[PDB]
Formats: sequence, structure tokens, C-alpha cells
Amino acid sequence: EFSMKSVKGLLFIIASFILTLLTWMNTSPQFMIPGLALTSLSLTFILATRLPLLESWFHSLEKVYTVHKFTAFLSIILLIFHNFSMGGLWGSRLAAQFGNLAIYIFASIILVAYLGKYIQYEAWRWIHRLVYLAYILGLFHIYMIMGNRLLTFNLLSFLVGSYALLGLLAGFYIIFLYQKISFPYLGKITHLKRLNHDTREIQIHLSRPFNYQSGQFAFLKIFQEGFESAPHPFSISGGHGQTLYFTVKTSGDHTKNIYDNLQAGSKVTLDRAYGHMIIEEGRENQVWIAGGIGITPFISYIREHPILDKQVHFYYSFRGDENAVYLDLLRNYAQKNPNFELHLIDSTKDGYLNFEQKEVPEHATVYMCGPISMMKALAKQIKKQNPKTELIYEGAKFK
Ligand SMILES: Cc1cc2nc3c(=O)[nH]c(=O)nc-3n(C[C@H](O)[C@H](O)[C@H](O)COP(=O)(O)OP(=O)(O)OC[C@H]3O[C@@H](n4cnc5c(N)ncnc54)[C@H](O)[C@@H]3O)c2cc1C
Ligand SMILES: NC(=O)C1=CN([C@@H]2O[C@H](COP(=O)(O)OP(=O)(O)OC[C@H]3O[C@@H](n4cnc5c(N)ncnc54)[C@H](OP(=O)(O)O)[C@@H]3O)[C@@H](O)[C@H]2O)C=CC1
Ligand code: HEM
Ligand code: HEM
Repeated sequence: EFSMKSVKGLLFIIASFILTLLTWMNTSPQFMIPGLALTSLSLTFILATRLPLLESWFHSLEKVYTVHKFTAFLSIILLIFHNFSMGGLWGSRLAAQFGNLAIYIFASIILVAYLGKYIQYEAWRWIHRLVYLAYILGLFHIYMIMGNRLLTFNLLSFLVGSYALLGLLAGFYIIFLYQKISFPYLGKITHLKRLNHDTREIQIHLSRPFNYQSGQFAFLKIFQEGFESAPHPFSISGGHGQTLYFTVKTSGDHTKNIYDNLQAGSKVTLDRAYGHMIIEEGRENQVWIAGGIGITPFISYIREHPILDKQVHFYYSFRGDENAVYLDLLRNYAQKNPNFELHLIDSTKDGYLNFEQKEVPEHATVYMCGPISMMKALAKQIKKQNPKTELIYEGAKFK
């Protein structure tokens, strides 16, 4: 659920829609609905550009891509009613046929984007990048149809041109420029350690210091023979200055390649730190809940804060003793810090993590990381006991 932490972004979108509606209604009322869809198409491209101001307005990157999907579905709904009320399956002029091609690509990509869970991510991304061709085709359709009406000195020309230019510049940056210029942190892998049968820890030495807060993540691009160079998001699992740690559990084809084939010395590139789950920014009393490899944001805090200044209760859940990581680190940290409580929950042995009879501290923030299904159940039970509790959760999926 959205809140005031994402109200700057929401007010920007409603300002974009209200201003577009007023500009069209006062100039060309017959084109309010196609005009509104072009603004939504512009905002969808902006919301996919991955800019620091984007997540500063929409709180988290998960909420950025949720709105990115909402403006995508609003666009196709308005374009379908544009096509239904203004034309047919195929157009008679070249200008109309450009809008026919664009709507076919827009509907085909949106259909594939939604029910494309089983496709490979890079194949999905390449298919997804066809909206730029449809977006360009739509811009030809608009400017061939409304010739000399959006190329004068008036409000409508400035409004249509600016949003069309912003979407054109946003689509070019993320598709052709983001992975080439927005990855300024060049580094190489120094040491690699296998924690358990399916998790590997990567130590990276960067040529320049990396600034991040515990609980934040980055995007990793590995440059090795036999490795894909696409960016994968990983939580920073420790390190300071020119040293970064990443803890990767085999989840698919790339993460199994990291476990088995990754070698020390391979070049890596980082873009910047993302994330709203800043542990240091929480209350004095904190509750940490981690599931499986969701412990990685909490390992950065433990490594970087040898003395704990907060009242932290840690609830770690793992699939038996064979799927637990950093067990000696957590035991050593609890011994050094009296104000740190460790609660190891073997799912097979102990059972389920339940907060019904458990008591949360008064005026405490709950940081939750792990499976989405397990987090939702846990978040519900905490709110019944103390509705004033502040709950912060980070997921591992954008789609
Ligand atoms: C904010 C965040 C933090 C994360 N932190 C960690 C971490 O500390 N440790 C860890 O092991 N994993 C972490 N992940 C998950 C990690 O990004 C994926 O598990 C990994 O990219 C899967 O690689 P694969 O291609 O082998 O998996 P696949 O089998 O190809 O993918 C399966 C799942 O991974 C997703 N996925 C695949 N490729 C990408 C990609 N390039 N970008 C985004 N999602 C992708 C798919 O949507 C699907 O849900 C994090 C994810 C997010 C969003
Ligand atoms: N910041 C981020 O976004 C980060 C994302 N991640 C993601 O975190 C995820 C964690 O998954 P993984 O490492 O495989 O861990 P698992 O899902 O395998 O284990 C997590 C634990 O949750 C328990 N659990 C599941 N459902 C419930 C429930 N309803 N109530 C209580 N306990 C429950 C399981 O016990 P049981 O066997 O009884 O179900 C299990 O021990 C990964 O998908 C990873 O990609 C990783 C790092 C950080
Ligand atoms: C008019 C509709 C849409 C447009 C114009 C659009 C545009 C884009 C673009 C250009 C990208 C970046 C591609 C790249 O990095 O190469 C992107 C990313 C993304 N889009 Fe869309 N999209 C649309 C619809 C959708 C829909 C329907 C979904 C449904 C899930 C979706 C989910 C995503 C996600 C999750 C990403 C993140 C990609 C990543 O993690 O690498 N988009 N979008
Ligand atoms: C400000 C935005 C827009 C304006 C002013 C506009 C204007 C028009 C006009 C006048 C027509 C009538 C076609 C004809 O001359 O016979 C038309 C048709 C159409 N437009 Fe647009 N349009 C806009 C946006 C879009 C966009 C962005 C798309 C597609 C992505 C689109 C898709 C279509 C389709 C499919 C038709 C039907 C073509 C046909 O059957 O002949 N429109 N538009």
C-alpha cells in the first residue's frame, strides 16, 4: 500500500494527467483520450529509467515498477478506445497505419510482459525493448496526423513535444546508455568463498570508494568468459570503502554459474546503491526477520558495526542446518554484543516462525527480508499485537 513516503511521485503523475487533460480540452477536445495515453506512455518510459530521483519520489524501486505497470495498462486501455472509436484493423493512409503498427506492438509486448514469467529474463528484456519501436512509430503517427498543430508556439505544442521528448530520451537512456555509462564502479573479484552447498560469497575490490548504507543493494555485471553481462540485483553483504561483499545463492542459471564457474580476478562493474531498507535510520528498538538468503542486508550491518548501539532481536529462518549461512558470525556477534538477541529457527526442526505469542518491543521498527509469502503472514500478526509498529520490507522481484 502506498503512503506519504511515495506522495511526491504520485502527485507528479496526477499533475501530469490533469495538466494534459486541461491542455487538450481547451484546444482539441476530440483528442483528450489519445492525448492522455501519450502522456502515460511518456511516464512509463520515465518510470523505467532507474534514476535516483525516481526512487526518492516513489520510496522504493518496487513501487517505481508498480506504477510503471499501472501507466502501461492505462495507456493500452486508452489507445484501444482510441482505435475503436477512430479507426479499424488497418489504416488507409500511411499516418494511420503507423498507429496501427504501434498498437499491435504495444498490445503484443504488454501481453508478453505480463504472462512472461517462464521466459528467460534476457529474452524477456529483448522482447520488452520493442516498445521503443512502437513508441517511435506512435510519434510518427501523431506528428503526421496533427501536422503544423504541434509545431507552433502554443501550449499544446510545448506540452506534447516535451513529454514526447522526455519519453524518447528516457527510452534511449535505459535501453542503449544505462548499462554503458551508468556503471562507473569498475572492480575485480579478489576472494571467493563457498559458505554452504549452494551459496557463494564474492569479495570485490573497487578502484574508487563505494558509498552505501546497510540494507541497500546494487546491480552487478560480471565480465567473464561464459558469463552473461546483464545486471543482477544483489544486496551488499558487507565491506567498506574499496571493498564490497556479495553473497549469492544459486537460484537459476546465472547464480549457479557464479557458484561453480566464477573465478577470482574477473572484472565487475557496479552502478550505485539502491534501497529504502536503511537499518541505521530506524528506531532504537529493532526487530530483524530474515529468511534464507534474505539475511544478506543484515550481514552488512553486523560486519560494519562491531559494537551494536541498538536493541535488536534477530529471527533467522533456514531450511535445515545445510541451508544456513554465517552461523559462526551471528553467534560471535551475539556474544560480543549483549544487546543483540539471536533466534535461529530450523524450519524442519523448530517449525514455523509465528509471532502470535511472541512479544514485539514498544516503539520498534521491524525489518523483514525473505520470501514474500512468509513476510506477508508475519507482517499481519505483528500489526494485530502492536498497530503502532513500523514495518519495512524489501522484496526480490520486480515483475
Ligand atoms: C533488491 C534485490 C536484492 C537481491 N539480493 C539478493 C541477494 O543478496 N542474494 C541473492 O542470491 N539474490 C538476491 N536477489 C535475487 C537475484 O537478483 C536473482 O535471484 C538472480 O538475478 C537470479 O539469477 P538467475 O538468472 O540465475 O535466475 P533465473 O532463474 O534466471 O531467474 C529466476 C528469478 O530471478 C529473477 N531474475 C532473473 N534475472 C534477473 C535480473 N537480471 N534482474 C532481476 N531479476 C532477475 C526472475 O524475475 C525470477 O523471479 C535480489 C533481488 C532483488 C530484486
Ligand atoms: N533484500 C532483498 O530483496 C533480498 C532478496 N533475497 C531473496 O530472499 C529470498 C529468500 O528465499 P530463500 O533464500 O530460498 O529461503 P527459503 O524460502 O528457502 O527459506 C525461508 C524460510 O521461510 C520459511 N517460511 C516459508 N513460508 C513461511 C510462512 N508462511 N510462515 C513462516 N515461515 C515460513 C521456510 O520454512 P518452511 O520450510 O517451513 O516453509 C524457510 O525456512 C530469495 O528468493 C532471495 O532471492 C535475498 C537477499 C536479500
Ligand atoms: C507501454 C507499456 C510499457 C513500456 C513503454 C515499457 C517500457 C520499459 C522499458 C523501456 C524498460 C527497460 C528495458 C531495458 O532495460 O532494456 C522496462 C522495464 C521493465 N518493465 Fe516495462 N514497459 C511497458 C509495460 C510493462 C508491463 C506491462 C510490465 C508488466 C510486468 C512491465 C514491467 C517491467 C519491469 C519489471 C521492468 C524492469 C526490467 C528489469 O528489471 O531489467 N512493463 N519497461
Ligand atoms: C496526441 C495523440 C494522438 C492523436 C492526436 C491521434 C490522432 C488520430 C487520428 C486523427 C486518427 C484517425 C485516423 C485517420 O486519419 O483515419 C487516429 C487513429 C488511430 N490512432 Fe491515433 N492519435 C494519437 C495517439 C495515438 C497513439 C499514441 C497511437 C498508437 C500507439 C494511436 C493509434 C491510433 C490507431 C490505431 C488509430 C486507428 C488507425 C486507423 O484505423 O486508421 N494514436 N489517431
